[PDB]
Amino acid sequence: AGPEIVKLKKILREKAVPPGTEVPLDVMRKGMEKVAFKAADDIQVEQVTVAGCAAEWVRAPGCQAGKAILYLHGGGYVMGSINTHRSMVGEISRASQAAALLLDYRLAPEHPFPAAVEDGVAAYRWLLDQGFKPQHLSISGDSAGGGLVLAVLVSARDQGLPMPASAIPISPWADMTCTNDSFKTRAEADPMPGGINKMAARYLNGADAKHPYASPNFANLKGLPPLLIHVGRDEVLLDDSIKLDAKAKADGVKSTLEIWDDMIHVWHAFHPMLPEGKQAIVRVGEFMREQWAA
Repeated sequence: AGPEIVKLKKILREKAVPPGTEVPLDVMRKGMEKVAFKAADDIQVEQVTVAGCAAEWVRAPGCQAGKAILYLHGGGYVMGSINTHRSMVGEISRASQAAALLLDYRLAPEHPFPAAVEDGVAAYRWLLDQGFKPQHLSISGDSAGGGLVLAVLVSARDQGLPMPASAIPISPWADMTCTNDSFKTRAEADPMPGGINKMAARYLNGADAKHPYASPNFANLKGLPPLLIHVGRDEVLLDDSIKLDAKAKADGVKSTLEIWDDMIHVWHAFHPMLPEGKQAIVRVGEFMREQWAA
């Protein structure tokens, strides 16, 4: 275990609010903004509006003409923003040599399920309409956002939309039931959750937690593009990625599950201090480029 992940796990354990104190949503949202990493000075950003949502084109240097990534941020379907993800998305854009469309999709509880999925699908549609070819496209996201990558793909497929060249969910939350064994077995190692149940409750607002667009681990994934699934060994969401990979394989989809030793939830986000975060970002990008060369 690198000295950085040890130092980071310690820092995160010190920061965390104790088991089952209830942090108000607006407090959680402000907290996340306030501690957001600043994107590198060479990331260029352009504000756009897409599907009635704020968005930024986020462009590292080296980006190729005609390529784009639809990026779906994490935050449990209740928090997160363009601002909280711009740093990490800039790096992914760097690694992939493609611009990213970073979407401020609708959040719960103000906009419950399925609003987020409507927004991702419509953004994908908007990309297609702008003239990006599906083979020049990828979709990626982290956490809630990683589940939403999959939900958008299934929904788009159902609506006759063509599939992109790849999708890359990062530590996806693909099952709203939160019944997976790893919530028990990986809980001590995972410094990043009745908290997550409140998030599901707020997003679902009474909807079936097994609805395929909420919980794509229960979805028919037949026809989906090649997948890279990144997940940390030390996270409560491990089984989400493992079962996602199973479902994908069974449904005929090319899937690559990478379980990173010692890593925590969306460890990519800590790329400034974590060499493994930088490495996993580079890997994300190489895979997008592999699939665009195919």
